[PDB]
Amino acid sequence: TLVPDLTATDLARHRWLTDNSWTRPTWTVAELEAAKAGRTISVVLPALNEEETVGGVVETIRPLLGGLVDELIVLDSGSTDDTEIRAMAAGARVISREVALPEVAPQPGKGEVLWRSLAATTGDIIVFIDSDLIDPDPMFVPKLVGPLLLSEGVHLVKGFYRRPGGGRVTELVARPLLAALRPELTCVLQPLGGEYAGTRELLMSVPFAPGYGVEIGLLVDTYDRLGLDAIAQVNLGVRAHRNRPLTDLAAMSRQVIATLFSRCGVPDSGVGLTQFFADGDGFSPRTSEVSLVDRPPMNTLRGKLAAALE
Amino acid sequence: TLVPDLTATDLARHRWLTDNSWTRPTWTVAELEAAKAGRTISVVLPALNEEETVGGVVETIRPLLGGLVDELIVLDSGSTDDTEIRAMAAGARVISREVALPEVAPQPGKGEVLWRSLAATTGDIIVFIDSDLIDPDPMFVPKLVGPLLLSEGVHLVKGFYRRPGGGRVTELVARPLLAALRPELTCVLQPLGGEYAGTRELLMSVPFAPGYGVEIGLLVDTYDRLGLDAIAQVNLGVRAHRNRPLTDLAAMSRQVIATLFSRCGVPDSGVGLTQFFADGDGFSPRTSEVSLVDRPPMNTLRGKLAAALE
Ligand SMILES: O=c1ccn([C@@H]2O[C@H](COP(=O)(O)OP(=O)(O)O[C@H]3O[C@H](CO)[C@@H](O)[C@H](O)[C@H]3O)[C@@H](O)[C@H]2O)c(=O)[nH]1
Ligand SMILES: O=c1ccn([C@@H]2O[C@H](COP(=O)(O)OP(=O)(O)O[C@H]3O[C@H](CO)[C@@H](O)[C@H](O)[C@H]3O)[C@@H](O)[C@H]2O)c(=O)[nH]1
Ligand SMILES: [Cl-]
Ligand SMILES: [Cl-]
Ligand SMILES: [Cl-]
Ligand SMILES: [Cl-]
Ligand SMILES: [Cl-]
Ligand SMILES: [Cl-]
Ligand SMILES: [Mg+2]
Ligand SMILES: [Mg+2]
Repeated sequence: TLVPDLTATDLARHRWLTDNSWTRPTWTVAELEAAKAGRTISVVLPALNEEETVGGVVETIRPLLGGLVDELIVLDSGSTDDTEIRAMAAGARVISREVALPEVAPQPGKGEVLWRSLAATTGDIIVFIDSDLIDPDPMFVPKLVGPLLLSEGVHLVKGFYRRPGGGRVTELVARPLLAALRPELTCVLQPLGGEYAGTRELLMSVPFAPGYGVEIGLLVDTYDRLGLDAIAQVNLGVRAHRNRPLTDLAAMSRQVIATLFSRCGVPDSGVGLTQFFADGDGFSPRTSEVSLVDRPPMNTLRGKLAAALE
Repeated sequence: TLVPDLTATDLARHRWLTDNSWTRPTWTVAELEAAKAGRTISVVLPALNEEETVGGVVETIRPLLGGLVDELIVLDSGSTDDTEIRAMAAGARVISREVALPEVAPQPGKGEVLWRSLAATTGDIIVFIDSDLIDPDPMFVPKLVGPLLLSEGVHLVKGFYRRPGGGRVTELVARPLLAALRPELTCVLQPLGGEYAGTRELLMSVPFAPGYGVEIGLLVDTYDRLGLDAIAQVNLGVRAHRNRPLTDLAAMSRQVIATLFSRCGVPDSGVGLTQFFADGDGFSPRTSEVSLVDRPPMNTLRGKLAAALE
């Protein structure tokens, strides 16, 4: 809706950029573990055919297990390569989508994986880390849980990277649409980032958007329910953006739009994106589908599950 | 709104892709001029500081003047370089925004220029060609007016280019948002293209979006008023996309979104886009503004102007 009271200049100097944004986090693992105060921490790595990188990501996190980190799980998304055994050989516990929630048949896409991981974990804090990262840094998890353990009233922490400019979908799609529909959320540098942490109570009580909608849906639902102050962001360091083909990004953009529209009361047509390429006197069409149906809050399945929710 | 009856596969094979889309136009200038049937044609080149290219674009069109083309105008957008004299030396008539409509003070942006050119031209058909093109082809104008002169019921023709993949704002922003909000318009390959033609009656009767919103606003207003059949597209040939910085494209995307939202009943916040860059412990913010106010249909000023509307 129309917000004539707010300007981009206002947003450029928002107090949130000072109080809830850490460009140089200096927390130590020891003071984070001392601040757990009985809360447990689960780290979840979604993985669809990431045999080349999953072990490297796991090993950056494995030394924390039994100290800061209580559970280290790779949620296997139906991989056909060697993802599972390499994750196990690197020290992670691996759980398939079926084992995570056997009563419900798996759907494709990343949101399904993160949603199912709620039923597979027990931590009061859940940290999500992508398993395709080529150069993961071992301070990812400590930085992501810092604001949850050492600030007040934070329930969602987004990890951003400094650019040595950035992601095309982030800068052209997600952030301009957030300026139009949820302008305070443009304070978040990288709303589509895959490295973030949330408290279980929050995550059990929001729907999970399907496919690549999941990050932006969680950000907007958190903002709508709890306000900007409940969100924080932390600099995870320098990561160069790797190249993805424009055609993949366009299908992903379509789903980001559908998920944002469904959270913001915008009636999305539900129609997938067609992409055309030259042929002769006609085109070579390429289509993708979009989903407008969330997985409901995991709390709604409570008491119906053979493995009980924590 | 929700369109469960339409699918991307339906759109990939839409009859419109056959009847209103020309990948190999073979009209001759002679048969186009014979089909004018008393209609006149005005060619308008908006130009803001294009001294290096404007003359080259004009010269590709100048041989048509007095035959197919009745008026060849560069609408000078407040240039401070040598745009005006180079356009004149290349054979164009040059009209400033002030001279085009002296009763109204100029606003910045491309939409203002195209809107004012309606008052400066007399043609029954108006062709818009960007003045920054490095390699303009002399068949642009003939191809753009072909469907207007030789088809039935066409009022807007969009020129597209084959890629020797494409524009980032087009593929990630405009076309996925059109899939969500006006899915039939995803049949248009390049909705943000600057080379297009329209009939005067249509163009005098729609508002003109400001800045870079103007192309997408004209496309959606034409579709809403007249249907997909009233729109056509023609292959202008091979043009490689030149590189523009991501930060420019993000501000442009924000305005494309605001204009699309204003045509589709989506309440846009009106808040401009902030972009952040690393500094030290803080950021270097960069802001841009967005406009939600159109210029009204030029027909509404009819009879109030010292130079009468055609
Ligand atoms: O069905 C799926 C798809 C992906 N993944 C995993 O999820 C991660 C991210 O998937 P990827 O295709 O690499 O996403 P990106 O292209 O990097 O997309 C960016 O933007 C998306 C939209 O917010 C986020 O979900 C991503 O984490 C973020 O990196 C990887 O570990 C994948 O193996 C699954 O487990 N299952
Ligand atoms: O205030 C302005 C801005 C631009 N122009 C002229 O308009 C043309 C296009 O401007 P440019 O900044 O080069 O646009 P693009 O980055 O190429 O934007 C693409 O996408 C836009 C959104 O639809 C279209 O308006 C453009 O024509 C299209 O080329 C050029 O001849 C400019 O000189 C003006 O006359 N006045
Ligand atoms: Cl390995
Ligand atoms: Cl599946
Ligand atoms: Cl991105
Ligand atoms: Cl010159
Ligand atoms: Cl101006
Ligand atoms: Cl583009
Ligand atoms: Mg990735
Ligand atoms: Mg240009």
